[PDB]
Amino acid sequence: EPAAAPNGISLPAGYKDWKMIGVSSRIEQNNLRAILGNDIAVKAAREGRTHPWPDGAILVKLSWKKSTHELFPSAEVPGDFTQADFMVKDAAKYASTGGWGYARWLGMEQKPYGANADFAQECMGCHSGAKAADYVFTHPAKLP
Amino acid sequence: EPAAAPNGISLPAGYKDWKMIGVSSRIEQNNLRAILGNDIAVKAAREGRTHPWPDGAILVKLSWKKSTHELFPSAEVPGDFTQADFMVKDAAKYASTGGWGYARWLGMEQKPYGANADFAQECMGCHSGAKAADYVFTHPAKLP
Ligand code: HEC
Ligand code: HEC
Repeated sequence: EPAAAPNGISLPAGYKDWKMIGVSSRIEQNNLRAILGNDIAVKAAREGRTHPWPDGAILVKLSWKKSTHELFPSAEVPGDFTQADFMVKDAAKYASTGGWGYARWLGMEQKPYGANADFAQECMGCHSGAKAADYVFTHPAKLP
Repeated sequence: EPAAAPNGISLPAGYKDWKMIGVSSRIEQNNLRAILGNDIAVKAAREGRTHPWPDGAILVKLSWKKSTHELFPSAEVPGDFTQADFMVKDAAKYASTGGWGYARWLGMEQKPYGANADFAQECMGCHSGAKAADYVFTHPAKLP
């Protein structure tokens, strides 16, 4: 498997098979993103158990560069895979970063992100803004 | 159970638990979309067996109106759920519409779309542009 993140978090195996929580696009990143979760995170998302999210929930955000469909040029679609971002809920273990273990792996090569074991402070620079929602921006997409 | 589509196709049960094939955004629709598939479709997508897609593959496209995150205005995120669009592969049964059974259900109330049993001719009006790719536009997103 890929190397662990600098804070010791291992890449969750088989995350590409996880169920969908939502999707997004960031104007400044020129990307498309999928937000998936493990079974605990998906149950929590669906039942609104996000105040706080329960221990063991793992969220993944997958990002691709925007590209356009040759046969349909107004369709913005995934190009190159850029990264997999994770948040692992463990209120006690990760109390210093809002109860979440942050980790990122870059590209198809799955290179662990971060200069040192303190790298998650970057993530917290933005995710602190979402403190009222237990540090999670994503609102689970509505489905029947 | 939601009413069947005008061509007799029943709403696939449990589609929200299906694995991710990709995501998209249509500039003219002001939306965000997820593309999921049943496990027949997902295996085909991952192995590149999409010439043609195997019988029994079901693709679903879920659409939400774009909305912006209150805490991060440049993050385009799902608002209202607009529709679930399906293609069910059955080369023999749906030979008249490219080997796919098309069907759409609207909104959280899951109202079947289509004026009459011939509604899928609309879908074909665009999807015929993709005939050389077995009537499917989506290129499965790349993941490691
Ligand atoms: C999305 C994210 C997710 C999904 C959970 C969530 O909080 O919605 C993960 C697992 C993750 N990020 Fe964070 N991120 C930001 C925003 C606004 C969103 C929601 C909109 C969207 O889908 O794009 C996020 C913002 C930021 C940010 C501000 C510039 C930074 C610096 C980060 N994110 C950093 C990180 C991480 C540090 C390595 C990390 C593991 C993240 N994000 C995980
Ligand atoms: C996406 C779609 C999917 C996913 C499979 C695929 O072909 O990619 C389904 C199940 C579906 N649609 Fe079709 N559709 C169009 C385009 C360009 C894309 C790819 C880009 C994206 O993700 O947005 C599609 C185009 C059109 C179109 C041209 C204006 C029409 C009229 C339709 N689509 C119509 C239908 C349906 C008729 C009711 C139907 C069941 C569809 N699409 C299913």
